Amino acid sequence: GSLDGPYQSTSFKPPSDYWILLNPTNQQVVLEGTNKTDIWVALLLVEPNVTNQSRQYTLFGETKQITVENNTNKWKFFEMFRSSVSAEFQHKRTLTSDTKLAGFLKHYNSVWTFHGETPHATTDYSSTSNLSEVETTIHVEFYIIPRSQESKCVEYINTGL
Ligand SMILES: CC(=O)N[C@H]1[C@H](O[C@H]2[C@@H](O)[C@@H](CO)O[C@@H](O[C@H]3[C@H](O)[C@@H](O)[C@H](O)O[C@@H]3CO)[C@@H]2O)O[C@H](CO)[C@@H](O)[C@@H]1O[C@@H]1O[C@H](CO)[C@H](O)[C@H](O)[C@H]1O[C@@H]1O[C@@H](C)[C@@H](O)[C@@H](O)[C@@H]1O
Repeated sequence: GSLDGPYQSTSFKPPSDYWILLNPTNQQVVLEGTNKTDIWVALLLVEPNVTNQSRQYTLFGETKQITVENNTNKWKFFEMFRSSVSAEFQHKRTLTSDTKLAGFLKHYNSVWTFHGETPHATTDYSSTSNLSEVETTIHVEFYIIPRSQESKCVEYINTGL
């Protein structure tokens, strides 16, 4: 079949009903997304077998010190989240993965991401009253997949390109 992409790293407002399939190599911050009203979401990537490692990540213009741990042989995407500009970032969800792929979707009233552990990763959401204004800074090569082909995106997440 066909897959729309790759697109190079960039900043833009993805249309609703299209998955962004993220394809990092060694980037530390993979994606930043915000509408500046009730959604701030960032995905951090941590390699296998890391214990208590203090690292630096810049999120939405704010350079942060975050200590990370990954005691598995798989990679981990950490989903960092907050609902207002002056709040602390909290670790909201995790995706444990041997494919190194993650996703981002705007649909209906929510932003969707993947969580869990491959090859059985699943989707979950954060709701918003201002979906249309969510802009994503994507730090990696990426692909676009229509929501009508979400099952293909799930396959990629779980077993790879
Ligand atoms: C059950 C389902 O369809 N889940 C999919 C989810 O659907 C959202 C939409 O239906 C949306 C309306 O367009 O409503 C969302 O629910 C709202 C509530 O109505 C609202 O009150 C509350 O405040 O906010 C929630 C969240 O917005 C539905 O959740 O869309 C997801 C994003 O595309 C999609 O991932 C999810 O798909 C299901 O995922 C689970 C595992 O997470 C399983 O794989 C299911 O098999 C899968 O559903 C299947 O694919 C979807 C795309 C659709 O074709 C289904 O018919 C199909 O069974």
